[PDB]
Amino acid sequence: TLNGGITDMLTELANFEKNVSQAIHKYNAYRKAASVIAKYPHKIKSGAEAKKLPGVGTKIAEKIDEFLATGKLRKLEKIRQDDTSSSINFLTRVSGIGPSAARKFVDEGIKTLEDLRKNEDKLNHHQRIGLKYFGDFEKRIPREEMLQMQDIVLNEVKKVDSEYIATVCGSFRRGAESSGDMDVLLTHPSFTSESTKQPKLLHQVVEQLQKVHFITDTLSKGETKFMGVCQLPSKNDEKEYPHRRIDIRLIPKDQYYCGVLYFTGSDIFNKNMRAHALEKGFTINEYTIRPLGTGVAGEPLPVDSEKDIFDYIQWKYREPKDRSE
DNA sequence: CCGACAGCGCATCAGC
DNA sequence: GCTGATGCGCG
DNA sequence: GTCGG
Ligand SMILES: [Mg+2]
Ligand SMILES: [Mg+2]
Repeated sequence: TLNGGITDMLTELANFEKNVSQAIHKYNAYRKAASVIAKYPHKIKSGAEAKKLPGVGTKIAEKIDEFLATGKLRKLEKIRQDDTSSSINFLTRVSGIGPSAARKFVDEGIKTLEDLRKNEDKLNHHQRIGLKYFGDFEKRIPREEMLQMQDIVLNEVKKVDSEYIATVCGSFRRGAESSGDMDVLLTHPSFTSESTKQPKLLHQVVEQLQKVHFITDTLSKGETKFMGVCQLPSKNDEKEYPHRRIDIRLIPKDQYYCGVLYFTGSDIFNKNMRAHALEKGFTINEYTIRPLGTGVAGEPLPVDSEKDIFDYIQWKYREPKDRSE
């Protein structure tokens, strides 16, 4: 964090554009600049220096000059003073409340944590759970807790069917000392790109984790994606652990490597990599990498490892720990 | 200049 | 009921 | 907001 002040500024601007302006490309532009600067191994002395980096243009360079000179940004000072913008930004911190819902709520005079709490009947299911655990979902998860959680999930999955493979991805797989949530990539040989030889593959696993009181709430749930809440058990007389977000993704077994590449991230790494794929004439999703013809995706290319995907787009392989962008 | 910017699962809603 | 659009979320 | 062509 040699350039922590700058990257914080850019992230705050990114969030303003996403939550308030609803200008998603400006949001992505700011997050790309923040990311490229985050990994720059020198303490930035000027906007001109920063503009040399890809993703940092004239506008951001000027803001960097203002920040370096004064230690702040007037544009952000104003955004902070603005009540509507401040309220909208806050409400979007609740899982399930996006830019649209946030603005609608502020319109109806619902703009604080207290307001949400007394207008629970105006929230959908996801939003109600997000509100319920607002504080807990703010907290990071120490890797030590992530390991305990992995143990529980892997063992319980094995108890349902020894043929399941569960893999913890996200920041955890990238080696992070703390994670925002737990991401689990699930496979079973009965579910491939060719056929689904049995139903409820995800359900069975979700049910088992609920049975042992690990999964506590469900935000959303389909045939291949679960989004919910979980909690480590605590010992006698011990304060309870915070509730944690958990995502579970069931991926066709023969598409494991594209799946694990996707779920490992980071999000910015994925966007950079998929963008590069397009430049190289390929399209990548969590299932396949395909060639682009007219500009139409052709058939899935053969993939036997994460590295095969990197090879297709002519990138040297990067270990998970080097994908934290 | 200006087109493009990654890709997709689940929930909700409008329109039929 | 279904379809398509839109919101929100995941990396 | 930034970039490539
Ligand atoms: Mg995560
Ligand atoms: Mg997650």
